[PDB]
Amino acid sequence: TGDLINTVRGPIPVSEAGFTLTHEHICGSSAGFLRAWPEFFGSRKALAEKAVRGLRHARSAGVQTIVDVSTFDIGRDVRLLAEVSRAADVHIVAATGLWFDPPLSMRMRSVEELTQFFLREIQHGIEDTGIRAGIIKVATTGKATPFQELVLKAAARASLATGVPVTTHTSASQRDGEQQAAIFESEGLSPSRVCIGHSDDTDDLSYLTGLAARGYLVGLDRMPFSAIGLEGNASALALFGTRSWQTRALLIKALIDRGYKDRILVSHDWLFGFSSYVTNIMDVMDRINPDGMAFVPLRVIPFLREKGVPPETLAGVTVANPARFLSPT
Amino acid sequence: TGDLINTVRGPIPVSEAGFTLTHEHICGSSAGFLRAWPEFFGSRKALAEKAVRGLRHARSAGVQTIVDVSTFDIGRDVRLLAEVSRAADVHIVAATGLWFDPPLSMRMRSVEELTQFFLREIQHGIEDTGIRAGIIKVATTGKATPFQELVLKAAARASLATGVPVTTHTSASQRDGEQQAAIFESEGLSPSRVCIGHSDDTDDLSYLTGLAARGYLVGLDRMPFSAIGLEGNASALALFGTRSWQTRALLIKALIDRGYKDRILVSHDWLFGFSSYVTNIMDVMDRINPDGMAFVPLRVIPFLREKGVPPETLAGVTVANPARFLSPT
Ligand SMILES: [Co+2]
Ligand SMILES: [Co+2]
Ligand SMILES: [Co+2]
Ligand SMILES: [Co+2]
Repeated sequence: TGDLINTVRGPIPVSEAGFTLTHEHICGSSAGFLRAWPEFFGSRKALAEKAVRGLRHARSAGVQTIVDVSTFDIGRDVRLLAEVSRAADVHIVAATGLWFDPPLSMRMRSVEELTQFFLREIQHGIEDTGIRAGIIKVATTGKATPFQELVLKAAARASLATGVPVTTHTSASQRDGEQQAAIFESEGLSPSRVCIGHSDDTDDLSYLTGLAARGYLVGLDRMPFSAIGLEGNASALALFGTRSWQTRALLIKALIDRGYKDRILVSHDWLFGFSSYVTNIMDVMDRINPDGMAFVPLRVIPFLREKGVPPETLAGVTVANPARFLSPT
Repeated sequence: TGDLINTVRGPIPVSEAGFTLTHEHICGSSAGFLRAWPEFFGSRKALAEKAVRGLRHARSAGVQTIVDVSTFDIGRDVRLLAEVSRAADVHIVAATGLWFDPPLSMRMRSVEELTQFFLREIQHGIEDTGIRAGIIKVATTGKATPFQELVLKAAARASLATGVPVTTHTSASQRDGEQQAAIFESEGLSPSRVCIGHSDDTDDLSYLTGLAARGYLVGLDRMPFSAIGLEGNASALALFGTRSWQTRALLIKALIDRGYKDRILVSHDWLFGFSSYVTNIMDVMDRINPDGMAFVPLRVIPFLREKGVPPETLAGVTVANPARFLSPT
């Protein structure tokens, strides 16, 4: 009791986070896009209603909290998050940071300037809303660009000043986590404040256990993503991969079997609208996974239980790990 | 009489546009940036007050209308435009289109989809404001990227459907106007609906008269830009160039002397905030040109008169040409 996390509806006790999905999105978009072209998603109203239905379904499956890791450049709309959070009765933690699509007004900034931006969103509020970010999202896609080095350093500095955790996008197959870890540590950030995400996009357990041994959280956060059965759809193939959800889920068991149960975070990287990729990618995704953000509790957790993972361990991963991670420290 | 142009304060008669600067900005930024980080500009209030002072000064010098060619990806804020337009009593024509910093949500779009977006902003309104664009801004920086080819085609289609003109950013030294012209003509767009901009960034009159002979408007729109005296400032050097304003202004006379007075549009490409480049570039610019958007009427027009250009010709360039260009056709 006593520790607090900021959500889009205000502060909540850490102990009320409960079953938490730590890498999710209401909408994958771009800054200003939902405002300028809402008809892309049918309408803003259609998008919100779809998100409320999806979050209610996740709620019914036992999900109490999601962390929406949409940054500024993912077109995070904190009013949308608040509306759908309220309607579905699911907590949503908003993010600051920058993903891999920053515009020039961000790309021209120094580490100091980026630190001030991230601190604004954490300490003051996002835009004019007073809604505070509870996490900092960063990204590389292979070796960090010079700008990305600054973003990661600014993320570490903002984390150190606020206790708010950092979570990352990687190209898992390129083992980005190792360089991200080196940059974060160069700023004196504790590995326990860091989740190396999209880590289930690889089966390289040497890479994954290397990180977990150093105290990093390992985000196995793309559980439902697979283009098996869709190999003729080139865009779906490129984004989803050819590994099954069971193959992804097996990595959760693999880490637990190797002593790293306390270092795992599990999620879907799901969304209810998606404008930053090919048109109608949302229809493809909805066909593959109509369960949306209930997929983890309905499919993954029972798979693991049937493979012999004890319920206390499963509770530790889905409840205790996100609580420790999100609790500002 | 009778013909109308849309401004941020609503429709105005074409004949009331008067002395018009056809390539200008209130603020050079990025989508969502002013909303998320207004302190970058001191505050939104500081930015608006600065813009009102600048536009009042341009007004006192005889400027009646500016065309703000800020697109979505330049972080156009149509409420800001309306506020400052109203306070300074200067008409402002807003833009649709895309510049050279589109986010992924735009970059993944087809020509058809981009056409619908541009048509929304022209025919329905920008965001939820009902403010309609009166011009379509596009950009290349050398040879068009595949995406830029789509943007230019979508611009032509939107122009053909609405009569609204198209205006371009070029890398003038690379003669981008020739390819832009070829793409526009491939869509059956009339050259009289097109301004090839930043054309005063080059002294290649073979290139410029080539375009003017085909019926294109030639935008000599960076009049005050020079890093002469600043050669030690690398960023200012790269963006401003080493040619004097008088050298730029001489191109207006050169085109008039070659029979092309009706094909010239003159502007500054000025702004009152600038986040898409190096920090404090606005301070450098304000030192070079404290006259801001009054520079053309105070310095350029008298220079031309003293070089023998008749007042009727100068009136034709600054009043009749923008009227014909902006009048939907
Ligand atoms: Co990602
Ligand atoms: Co994501
Ligand atoms: Co330009
Ligand atoms: Co411009």
